[PDB]
Amino acid sequence: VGRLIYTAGGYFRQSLSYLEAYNPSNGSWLRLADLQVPRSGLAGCVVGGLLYAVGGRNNSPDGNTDSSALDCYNPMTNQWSPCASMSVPRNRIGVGVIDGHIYAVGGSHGCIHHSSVERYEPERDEWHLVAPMLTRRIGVGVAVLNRLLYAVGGFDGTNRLNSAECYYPERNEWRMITPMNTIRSGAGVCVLHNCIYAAGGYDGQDQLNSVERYDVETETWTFVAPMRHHRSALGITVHQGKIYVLGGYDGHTFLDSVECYDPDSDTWSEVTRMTSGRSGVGVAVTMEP
Ligand SMILES: CCCCc1ccc(S(=O)(=O)N(CC(=O)O)c2cccc(-n3ncc(C(=O)O)c3C3CC3)c2)cc1
Repeated sequence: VGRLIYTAGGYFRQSLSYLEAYNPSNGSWLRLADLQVPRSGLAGCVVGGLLYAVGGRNNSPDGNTDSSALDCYNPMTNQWSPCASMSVPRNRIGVGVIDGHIYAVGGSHGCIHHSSVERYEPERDEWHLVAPMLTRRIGVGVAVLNRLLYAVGGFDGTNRLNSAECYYPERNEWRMITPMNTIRSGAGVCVLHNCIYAAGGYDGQDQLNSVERYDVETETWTFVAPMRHHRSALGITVHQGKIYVLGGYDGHTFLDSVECYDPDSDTWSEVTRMTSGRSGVGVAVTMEP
C-alpha cells in the first residue's frame, strides 16, 4: 500500500520541471518539488525507494541542452539531490533497473545517436560503461524482465526501428530478439507478467494507438487491445498488475489523458487526467512522500 505514480519533467512548448504524483487508490494528484533543471525526453526509475530522473534535454526559448544528469528525489524529504553524471548527454533515453543498478541506454547528443550503454551503482555513486547495443537507438523503449535488459525500437538517425535486442549481464553481451510487428520510435515500453509491452510510438508516418507484447518464452510479438488515444513520447509504468500510460503527443494535442490496461480483460480505460497535457515525461512508482 501507499505507492504513487510519479511523473517528472516533460514538454509542452518547452521542457518542464514538474514533479507530480498520482494516487490510483483515490484519484488525487499532488504537485511536489520541481526538478532543479527542466527536462523532456528523460526517463524515471526507482531504486531503494528513491526516484531517479535520468538524461533528457532542456529545450527552452534560449537553449537546447542535452542532459547527462542523474538526479535523485527522496519522497521522505520532498527534495532533489544531484547524483553522479553519466559519461555522455542522453536525450530521448531509456532506462532499466537490474538488481539495484540503473542502466542508461542509447539516446542522443546533438546529431549523435548513441549505441552506448552505462550502468549506475547507487551504493558507490558511480557510472561505468558496459557493452554497447548492436544498433544506435534514440527514443528507445527499455524494460527489464527476469534480470535481462531489453532495448526496443527507436530511431537510428535514418530509420525508425521495429528491431529489438536483449542484454545478458553475465556475458556483457547484446543479442537481437524477434523484431516487433510495427516500427515504433518513442513508444512506451514496460514489463507485465512474462511479457515486454510496447505501446504507441511513431512509425515514421503516424502516432500509434496499437500495443504489442513480446513473450520471452515463445519469442513472439502479439497485438493486444489498442489504446483509446494514439500517442508518441508517452510515459509508462506498471502498478498492481496494470499498465498506465501518461500523456504523449497524438499528432494534434499534447495529451493529458492517462489510460490503464487490464490484462485479464484485455481492455484499456481512461482513469485520470494529468494537470496539464505534456509529452516526454519520466515515470516510476514509489512510496507517497
Ligand atoms: C516534433 C514535434 C511534435 C510534437 C512533440 C512531441 C514530443 C516532444 S518531447 O519533448 O517529449 N520529445 C522531443 C525531442 O526530444 O525531439 C521527445 C521525447 C522522447 C521521444 C521522442 N520521439 N518519439 C518519436 C520520435 C520520432 O520522431 O521517431 C521522437 C524523436 C526523434 C526523437 C520525442 C516534443 C514535441
